[PDB]
Amino acid sequence: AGVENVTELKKNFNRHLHFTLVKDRNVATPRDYYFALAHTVRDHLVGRWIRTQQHYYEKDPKRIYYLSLEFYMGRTLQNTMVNLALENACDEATYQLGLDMEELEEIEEDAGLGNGGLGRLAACFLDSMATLGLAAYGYGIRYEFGIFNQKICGGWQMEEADDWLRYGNPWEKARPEFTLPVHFYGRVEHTSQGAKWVDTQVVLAMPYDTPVPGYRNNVVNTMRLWSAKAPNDFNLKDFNVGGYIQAVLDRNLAENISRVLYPNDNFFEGKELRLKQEYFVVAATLQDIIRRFKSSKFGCRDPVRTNFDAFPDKVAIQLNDTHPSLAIPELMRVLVDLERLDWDKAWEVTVKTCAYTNHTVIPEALERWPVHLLETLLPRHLQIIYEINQRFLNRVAAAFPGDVDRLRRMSLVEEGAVKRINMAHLCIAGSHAVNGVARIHSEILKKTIFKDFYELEPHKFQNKTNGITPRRWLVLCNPGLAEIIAERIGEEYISDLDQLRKLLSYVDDEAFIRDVAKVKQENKLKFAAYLEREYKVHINPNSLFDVQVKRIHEYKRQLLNCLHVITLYNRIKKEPNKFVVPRTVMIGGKAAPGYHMAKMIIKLITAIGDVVNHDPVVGDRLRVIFLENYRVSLAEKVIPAADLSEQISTAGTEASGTGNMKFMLNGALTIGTMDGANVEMAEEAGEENFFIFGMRVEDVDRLDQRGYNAQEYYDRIPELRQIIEQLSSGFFSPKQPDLFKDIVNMLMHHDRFKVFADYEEYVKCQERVSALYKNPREWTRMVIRNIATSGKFSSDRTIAQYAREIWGVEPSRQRLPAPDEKI
Amino acid sequence: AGVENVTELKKNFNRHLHFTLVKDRNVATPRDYYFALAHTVRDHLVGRWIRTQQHYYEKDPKRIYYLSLEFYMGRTLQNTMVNLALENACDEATYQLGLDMEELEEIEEDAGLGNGGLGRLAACFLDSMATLGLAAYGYGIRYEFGIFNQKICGGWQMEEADDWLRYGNPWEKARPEFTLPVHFYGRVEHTSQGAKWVDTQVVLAMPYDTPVPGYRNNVVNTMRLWSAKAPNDFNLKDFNVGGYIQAVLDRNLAENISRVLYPNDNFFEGKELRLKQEYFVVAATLQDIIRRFKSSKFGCRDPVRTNFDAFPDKVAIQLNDTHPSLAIPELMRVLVDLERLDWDKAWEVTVKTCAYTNHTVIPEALERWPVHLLETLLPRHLQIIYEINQRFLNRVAAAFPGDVDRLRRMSLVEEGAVKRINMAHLCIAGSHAVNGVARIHSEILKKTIFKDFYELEPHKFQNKTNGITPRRWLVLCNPGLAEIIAERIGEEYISDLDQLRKLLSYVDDEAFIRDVAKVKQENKLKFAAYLEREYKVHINPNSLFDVQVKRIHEYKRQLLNCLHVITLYNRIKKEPNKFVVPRTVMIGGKAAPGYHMAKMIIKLITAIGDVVNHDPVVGDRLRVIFLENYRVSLAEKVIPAADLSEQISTAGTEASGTGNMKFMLNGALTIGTMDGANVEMAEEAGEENFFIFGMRVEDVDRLDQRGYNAQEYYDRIPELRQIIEQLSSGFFSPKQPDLFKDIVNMLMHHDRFKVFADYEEYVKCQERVSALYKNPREWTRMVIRNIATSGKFSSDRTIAQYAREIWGVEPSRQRLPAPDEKI
Ligand SMILES: *Cc1c(COP(=O)(O)O)cnc(C)c1O
Ligand SMILES: *Cc1c(COP(=O)(O)O)cnc(C)c1O
Repeated sequence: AGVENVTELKKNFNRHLHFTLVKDRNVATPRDYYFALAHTVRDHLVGRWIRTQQHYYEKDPKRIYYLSLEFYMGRTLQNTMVNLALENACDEATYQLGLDMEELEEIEEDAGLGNGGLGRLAACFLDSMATLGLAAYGYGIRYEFGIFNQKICGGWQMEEADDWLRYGNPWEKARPEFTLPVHFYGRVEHTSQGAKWVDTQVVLAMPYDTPVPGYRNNVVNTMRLWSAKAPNDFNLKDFNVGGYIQAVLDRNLAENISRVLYPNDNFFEGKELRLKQEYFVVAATLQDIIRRFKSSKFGCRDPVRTNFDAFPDKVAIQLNDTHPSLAIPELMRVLVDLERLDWDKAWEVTVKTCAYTNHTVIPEALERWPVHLLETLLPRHLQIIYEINQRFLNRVAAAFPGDVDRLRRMSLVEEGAVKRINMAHLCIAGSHAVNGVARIHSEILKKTIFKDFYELEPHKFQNKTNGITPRRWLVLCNPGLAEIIAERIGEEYISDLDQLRKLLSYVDDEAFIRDVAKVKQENKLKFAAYLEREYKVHINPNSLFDVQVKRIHEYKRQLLNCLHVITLYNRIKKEPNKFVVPRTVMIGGKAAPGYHMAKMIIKLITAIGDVVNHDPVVGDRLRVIFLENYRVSLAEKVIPAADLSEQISTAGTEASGTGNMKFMLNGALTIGTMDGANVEMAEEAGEENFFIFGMRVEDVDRLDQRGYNAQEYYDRIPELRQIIEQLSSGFFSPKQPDLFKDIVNMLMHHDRFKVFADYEEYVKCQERVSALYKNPREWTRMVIRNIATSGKFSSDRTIAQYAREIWGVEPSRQRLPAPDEKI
Repeated sequence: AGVENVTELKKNFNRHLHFTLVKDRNVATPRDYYFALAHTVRDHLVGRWIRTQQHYYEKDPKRIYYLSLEFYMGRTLQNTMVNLALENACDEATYQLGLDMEELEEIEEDAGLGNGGLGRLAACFLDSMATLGLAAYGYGIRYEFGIFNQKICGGWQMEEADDWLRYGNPWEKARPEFTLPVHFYGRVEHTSQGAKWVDTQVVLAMPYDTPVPGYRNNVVNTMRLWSAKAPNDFNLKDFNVGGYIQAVLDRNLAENISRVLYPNDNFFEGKELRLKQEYFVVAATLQDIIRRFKSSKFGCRDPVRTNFDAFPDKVAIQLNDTHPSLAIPELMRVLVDLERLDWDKAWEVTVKTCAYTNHTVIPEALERWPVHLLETLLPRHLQIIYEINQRFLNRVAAAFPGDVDRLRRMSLVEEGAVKRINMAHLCIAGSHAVNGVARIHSEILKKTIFKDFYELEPHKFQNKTNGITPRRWLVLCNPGLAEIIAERIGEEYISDLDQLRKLLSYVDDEAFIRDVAKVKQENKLKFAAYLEREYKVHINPNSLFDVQVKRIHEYKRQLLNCLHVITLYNRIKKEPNKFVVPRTVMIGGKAAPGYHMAKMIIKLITAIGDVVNHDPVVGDRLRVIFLENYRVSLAEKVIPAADLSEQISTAGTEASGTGNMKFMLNGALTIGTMDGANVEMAEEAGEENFFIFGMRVEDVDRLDQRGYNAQEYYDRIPELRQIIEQLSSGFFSPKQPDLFKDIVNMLMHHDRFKVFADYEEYVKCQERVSALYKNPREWTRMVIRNIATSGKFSSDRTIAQYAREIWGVEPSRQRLPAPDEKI
């Protein structure tokens, strides 16, 4: 609240219902009400957005361009209000108008533009870059369809189109006026001055901008996402008859480029359509960059010629994964072919400008494009690429004289009866810095897959542990919590998570301990109920909520959790009159369509729940639930409500993880392996304050050396063995005896993740979990140790690191002056 | 002007530049300026729009639904201001802000949703229906692409996509909340209660509303145009795998329905796509209608059951041409199949509700659908249709006992080795009224093509001469003129064109005569200049501007005009030192892609200009110009600037014409045949006050009886004969001797329009034109007689007639009370 402001907001809300929506109070739906509030908050954002940009114009700082094919933003309304601090007023304002804001918020559809970790990261970054006063821009694609809505039918995932712009998107701003052409196909003509790319087919890239407000600093940066539009004539040009009408219809072909996001996480699919997406983002983006460089305070900058030598002094391009790797030869192409810079000079520039982040070591996720694909779609780019390789291999050669295998190993070109380009090698070669996202990940990169690279240029490899935004991930989703903490230490911690440590002072503090546990129960009650309203639940609120939410994958080992769960059901069924800690096990996440195994997995979960939830001997005791359509908005409701976070990837598979960090801040204890960021988390909180288990990296490696035999486990562990037979015999699929005989085969003959090898220790560590939960006060003190020690995981420390060690910029906590415009 | 209002407008303009466009005065383009003004005017329109609708709700009048596949609206900004009377203020407001409004207006793209006459008519209607206080709604399709932009290249028409929504459309309002399903394909199952339409494929119809403000009466009606959207699941449903991604892409198929307008004028093309368009408009529309009937003050209307007997008392559906003819069986379908009404009862209803307007007698324009097309796409509709026929032919049978040919002649089903449905017969059978658009047209309908029908039910046939809106067509495009007239008789004539007659008093009135001729010259100067700016002109302002603007067609006889023009060039070239009235002959209009002849024609015009404009012996004297991309906005600039309107269709081909009427009001003298509305125009103004010529209907018929032989003309007229040889010999196509040997063939062996048969009289009447022009004062007095006598041609008289003799409603001149909302 605060009366004038409240007077204002009520006024504007009324103005947009009428004017903007063209609706009357006798006809508006909560949906209209939603949109009316959105447009009121949005106004509060314009002057600042305009000012920020104006500011960068004449202030001309180095700019950071964050290129990503994914921006997994979720809802924007709550988050803009938090950031603008309008939350209470909006609340009052809507109270008096009589509306239930929280009810309005649920009407907002998520902006589901990514698949999971990589895209959520990009979204946290932007908020961190904005909160830190950097002149940064996120560039992506405006997909008409984000990641699909996941439906569960008869136990199976059914995918339906995420029609996110149906009702409109109040936060973006079409910028048809800044549409630029993108070229595809054609042929090259090396002639006189040099090479020309001709008889190409053109697609227009049209930008849409979305504001990204920093935490109460009067800063609003931009997220520019391109939309594909077909040119107006070929699409009726050429000698080009064949139907006037059909030619008009044929525009689809072309606009198809930004139609939908490829729904694969940590999986590479060599489809032309994806490659066009990657080229399109990059080509349009680079023009914008160049445009901005040349027109800026250089706007004048008369005579070198037009200088690029200063390029790296004013621009940084960050490659989120190899997705946008084409930015490398695209920058060379332009500099060279269009700007007429000598290779040497341009390469230098490129290097100093580009930086690449690796997100995984899984071989199947790596991008290796068939050259036949490139040759065709981007002939000039393959030429450039061959060129880089040459020059690149001439450098190794010199360094490791005679080392003939190394040459073959580091080549960007994989000759092999399907000659491919390794996108990762192109990226290291063309960038001044390469970082892993977790120190362990970073260490393994340099010890293995990129060993050769490191040896050639140690100086290029860095580490930048990932983070999460305390705004969305604490303040927005768990206000009870932020509150109880604020009471104690106040608020400077929302933009300085580190101060959470002063929290160690209340571990032994009883009013504290009761608050912490109390907010935790409330969250729980709010989740249980939501469960019911929105579906059919009847979940046990005074049960340990054990949640595993992330994309479904073999490496994630939702299966091991599945094993845990049947064991539990099995012990119970064996000695049912015995008291055990009640638990509500929740698992959710999406599987890419066609990742047969991921689909099999979900079904298996549903299968267990079908059995477990209908056993009268089980009672209150065990509940298994598959959480349908997990995405940003769902994560905001379930995370704050959980007690135990399952982060159990086979050590060395999960590069960092971030769901990781979200649970730590909302007070859940973590059960996990020493993989990714869990290593650092445990590190910061103390190993006694985490439920660690299983093999470490060296362990895995030592087993692989031996050769892994699941038969041995099966053979040596009765419990495990019985689960098998039950999976195998139709225990969980009556109708269809052999339904899961597939997971069995895999578990038994080809489990690349050695599920069985960490089973015994996992079940054992889980008992320890249960033991601690029976002692409330003790479970809460530990949790306190987790919350207290989470500040290192804010995306603000992360961004501060990138800024300083790669971008060469300085974050500011400084507030843009910026109210507005009156006269 | 008017100071407070001006203060307001300036304020709001400023508000939207900032807030709505998110632009600053250091960055806005005239385009932004345009959009900022549009959004300010639009606000002035909402309360009235909301109020109007609210008013109809509780006032519950009979509603009129005008169904059309075309709504050729043009620009909306000027027209909303005229209607809201904000024109001066906006002018001031923009003055002081320093902008040149007129310059801003040119930025608005036309809403090119129709092809010519039929669609422009629908647009005039809405304005008339609104000005007359009727509770009327226009229903159509929101095409993403209207009629194509016409480019002329090397003398030929090149068509490019009319990408009208590129930059957005400020006047519409998406209504995603009122999307309804439309069904296609399926099969029928006759069972128990009756027939069911199953296993159909569904497309969603999403409405977009546009306000239609009446002339200063505080009334704003709605234009609702549907957009095709694909359902969210099949488009990923069924067992329906085959690519998750490809399934997503496949949504195009479906949204393809509203992608573009078919660019044929007075031409029927039996393409499935068009039929889907026709079904889609109708199905979505009917639901809205039914919805409105049942929910309205019947909202209560408890027990008959739900009564339809009152249906015709609350609804009128007007079929613009047979395009929407499916409304007939669609209404039966619902009433019958869904509402479970006995056929008899429903038929009765249908009849009393539907009315159909015929727009042409040309056989090639008539819709005759292959039943194989229907059987498939709309199986239940073909069943219904067969049913109507039966019952229908059982009525003739009874009436004309034994008359076996009549039966065959009136059948809705044309058996004939491609069995087709005659859309026109279905329409007469199912409607209580059928009207022609010109009394002559109306008389010929009943004398010929529908002779049988008339004989069966004389009472169904009417006449409703077309009209034009004096708002767009006088006030908006020729303010000088409206002014000079206003000075004399004031303004009640904008909504009572009839008062234009009091104008007879100044014929012999010299200050009048000078005004009239003066505004005419100004208009001329403004056109000539526009010519130059926008292109390359150098047109003779003190020349008789002879214009023929309409769609290119054989029946229109742009060729005869072409003949006129070469003759002139020929006489000149023969006795060049002889004085003649200088003339600038302008011809423009679009040809449907693939109407080879129409394309040939344009080229021929360009061809003549290539020759004529570069003959030094011609000089100032003759100028031939092809006006590229003629459409609503162009008509508004050229009509007011013309001196002679060419309305020269072979008598009996042009049903009415309306370009007809536009020229009469902007003071042009008319050269024409006694065809369509020219008959009535000449009638009202006096035959001595028109340049009439050629054969009348009876004449044509008498020649056809003889058998038409162009050789006879060629043989008997030297002038004509020489033109031939020149066309034939390469006179106008050096490079390509035989280019036009095609038009020649046609002219000579197969001219269905008997161009040659009206050549002599045409050239003769033209001399008379020239004679009068040499006497300014006399040309102006005549013109005065034309303007004075034009009131009958306002769309207001037209709409008043429809209202009273078909809709059974009463127009009102009564002003909605309606300012707004304060507190
Ligand atoms: C944070 C987040 C992720 C990443 O979770 P991990 O457990 O690191 O894989 C995936 N999806 C959503 C919706 C998220 O919020
Ligand atoms: C009025 C009008 C027409 C109809 O002109 P006719 O001469 O009756 O065929 C066609 N096109 C446009 C743009 C119009 O304004």
